[PDB]
Amino acid sequence: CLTSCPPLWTGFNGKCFRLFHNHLNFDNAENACRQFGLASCSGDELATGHLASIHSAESQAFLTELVKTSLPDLITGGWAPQVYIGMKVGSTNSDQTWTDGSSVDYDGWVSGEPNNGPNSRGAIAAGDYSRGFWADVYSNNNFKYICQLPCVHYTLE
Amino acid sequence: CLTSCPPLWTGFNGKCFRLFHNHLNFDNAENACRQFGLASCSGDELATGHLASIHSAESQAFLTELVKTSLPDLITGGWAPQVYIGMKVGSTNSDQTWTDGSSVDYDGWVSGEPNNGPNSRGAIAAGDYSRGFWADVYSNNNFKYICQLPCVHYTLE
Amino acid sequence: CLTSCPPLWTGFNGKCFRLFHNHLNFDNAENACRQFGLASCSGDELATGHLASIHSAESQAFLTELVKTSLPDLITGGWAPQVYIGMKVGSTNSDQTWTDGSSVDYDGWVSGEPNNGPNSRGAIAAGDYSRGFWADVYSNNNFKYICQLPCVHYTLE
Amino acid sequence: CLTSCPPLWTGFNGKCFRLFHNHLNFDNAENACRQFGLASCSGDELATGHLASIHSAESQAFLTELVKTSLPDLITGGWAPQVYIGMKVGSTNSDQTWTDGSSVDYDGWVSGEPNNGPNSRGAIAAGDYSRGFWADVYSNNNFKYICQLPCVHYTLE
Ligand SMILES: OC[C@H]1O[C@H](OC[C@H]2O[C@H](O[C@]3(CO)O[C@H](CO)[C@@H](O)[C@@H]3O)[C@H](O)[C@@H](O)[C@@H]2O)[C@H](O)[C@@H](O)[C@H]1O
Ligand SMILES: OC[C@H]1O[C@H](OC[C@H]2O[C@H](O[C@]3(CO)O[C@H](CO)[C@@H](O)[C@@H]3O)[C@H](O)[C@@H](O)[C@@H]2O)[C@H](O)[C@@H](O)[C@H]1O
Ligand SMILES: OC[C@H]1O[C@H](OC[C@H]2O[C@H](O[C@]3(CO)O[C@H](CO)[C@@H](O)[C@@H]3O)[C@H](O)[C@@H](O)[C@@H]2O)[C@H](O)[C@@H](O)[C@H]1O
Ligand SMILES: OC[C@H]1O[C@H](OC[C@H]2O[C@H](O[C@]3(CO)O[C@H](CO)[C@@H](O)[C@@H]3O)[C@H](O)[C@@H](O)[C@@H]2O)[C@H](O)[C@@H](O)[C@H]1O
Ligand SMILES: [Ca+2]
Ligand SMILES: [Ca+2]
Ligand SMILES: [Ca+2]
Ligand SMILES: [Ca+2]
Repeated sequence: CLTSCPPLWTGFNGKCFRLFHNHLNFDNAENACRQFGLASCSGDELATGHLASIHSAESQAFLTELVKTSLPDLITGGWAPQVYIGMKVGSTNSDQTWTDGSSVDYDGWVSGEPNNGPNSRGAIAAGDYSRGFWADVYSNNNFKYICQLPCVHYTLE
Repeated sequence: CLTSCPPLWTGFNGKCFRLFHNHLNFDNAENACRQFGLASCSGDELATGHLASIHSAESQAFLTELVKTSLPDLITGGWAPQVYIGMKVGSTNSDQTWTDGSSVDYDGWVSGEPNNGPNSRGAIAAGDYSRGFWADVYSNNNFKYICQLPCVHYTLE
Repeated sequence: CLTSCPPLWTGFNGKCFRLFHNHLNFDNAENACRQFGLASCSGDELATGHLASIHSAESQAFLTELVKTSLPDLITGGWAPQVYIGMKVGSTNSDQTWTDGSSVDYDGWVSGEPNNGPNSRGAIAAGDYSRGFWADVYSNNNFKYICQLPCVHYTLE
Repeated sequence: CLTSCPPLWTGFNGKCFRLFHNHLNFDNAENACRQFGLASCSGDELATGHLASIHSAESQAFLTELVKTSLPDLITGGWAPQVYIGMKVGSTNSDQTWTDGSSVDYDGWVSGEPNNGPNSRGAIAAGDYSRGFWADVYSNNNFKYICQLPCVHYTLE
């Protein structure tokens, strides 16, 4: 297998991703990703896209390479460019969730992050300070963002 | 491109199919297909498999070929072998529905079928008389059957 | 990602397979598989299909299931049904090769096989004695056979 | 069907493409694309990648959208950004060939191009003057470029 994706999207480990270049706040970035859907052929919407979730060191490496190869002239000595992913930090730092409802089973935070709770949002920080690992930021920041299409698999049980 | 399907399944036009050799009546054959599903990577079940629906002359020819190449020693000069698909003929012959909820936009019936309603069921009749086109049959008949995995596609607004 | 295969073929671990029902001798079965191929889009033939090779316990298990689920009424308490794969046993039992030129890195022989050398041929023996593991047979025997399409991968170096 | 491509590549019409951001002359860009190839699982080399060829108005539209959505801050009111594709204009303007040896069955030239031959090279000119349609240029100019993996398909005759 290679992952199969639609035009302009790119696949890694069974999921399809796309970096978007318009700058949106967190809630508007998530809603932008929700415009992509998965429908049954008889016409029922089953699922939406979401800001990307990340579940392994390899996935983190892939998304970092996606950002850095896509934005090479924007890479700074700082955190920038920061690109939203689907991470929400709630009332305490243990309250981490992904917008797609998947488990937080991978920790990609830059040392000292998250540090802007309660209710902050995660971003891949692809600048040289952070090398793609995540920063938390306030949700009103307007950033580029990565969407994932609905992640689904057949159950052959 | 080509259609991606799990091992033992086979693809045509974005859908995955498998011919099962146990003989079941219509409702039980549909129940057997429903054992296959589609789930989000989150773990939420999203959709269920079904007896195959058929929407074009190309799809009809593909399934006819699947049946005849899988059951070459059973091909008779009549209707047999008959293999269930997801077609339900109700109270009158115009009351045709697929178990997957898809439209009845393709007519694959042998001339003179359906003729065994009410509440008869569709089968690919792969014998030389019918050449794969459909017979309706009594629903208590136990036949081999074709399942499809949940048919889904991305909606890219 | 699943494996992508043409209609009527089925995929496992990046390779596409198909069980054929016509009974052929070994050389004719291999020739039948060589009728399928891989070409460039501008029309240069690059590779040919072959009788299946098998490189792991999981691939062995898959092909056994392919046979047993396709030929359920033919399963005996002995060796039958026997289905050709691309294995050639030469002048001694250690001279094992696959028709596709791939390495013999997996040993799927039934205990006591090969024992019909020299120049015998391997077959999945799906009857209950052998449980899909391989028997060697004489090449003049006419059996069902499994083909693989050309196995290819991108080289991203 | 969707197109299956390696990570960081993206598919259209059964072909896999990637925009590279380093600026190379035509020969060096073509050589960079030739680093990517196709091999048999056995390890035999089968094919070599190339700068992209273009065979329809839809393919032209897709590649233009890939460039424009990838380089939005670079789009000028002129021809820039120009991005190499595999088009060679030879001794006369009618002598057009693709580096991958495919047919020149589609004409994407901006009105008045080609005009800098002999032995000029084609580029998608994604600036607003030209809207993605092609300019010919001196082959020593250093531009971004689009690669395409070897285009192959199964032959099931
Ligand atoms: O969202 C990215 C980032 O925003 C805030 O930090 C900005 C700040 O970071 C760096 O300053 C230092 C250098 O060691 O890093 C930490 C930041 O936490 C500071 O204590 C320290 O001075 C850069 O050098 C500065 O240019 C930049 O202004 C926020 O504090 C971070 O948590 C993170 O969210
Ligand atoms: O489910 C199979 C088939 O069963 C019944 O027809 C069986 C009948 O079919 C053929 O007879 C003719 C053609 O000579 O076909 C129509 C079928 O209705 C008959 O009126 C006509 O005599 C075979 O030639 C016969 O041997 C066989 O007994 C049922 O009536 C069909 O609708 C269909 O469901
Ligand atoms: O290709 C299948 C198989 O063919 C030969 O064995 C077939 C043979 O097996 C059984 O005979 C016995 C029963 O005890 O099993 C061994 C198998 O080696 C024989 O020595 C013994 O007589 C069946 O009872 C027979 O009807 C059948 O003819 C071949 O010998 C095997 O290596 C294997 O290739
Ligand atoms: O490779 C890009 C482009 O380079 C040269 O044209 C650049 C030139 O284009 C436009 O000039 C006009 C406007 O009508 O277009 C033709 C292009 O040949 C010129 O004769 C004419 O002045 C822009 O307005 C200019 O700013 C820009 O300098 C080359 O001539 C083109 O063939 C094409 O290769
Ligand atoms: Ca922070
Ligand atoms: Ca009938
Ligand atoms: Ca033997
Ligand atoms: Ca020019």
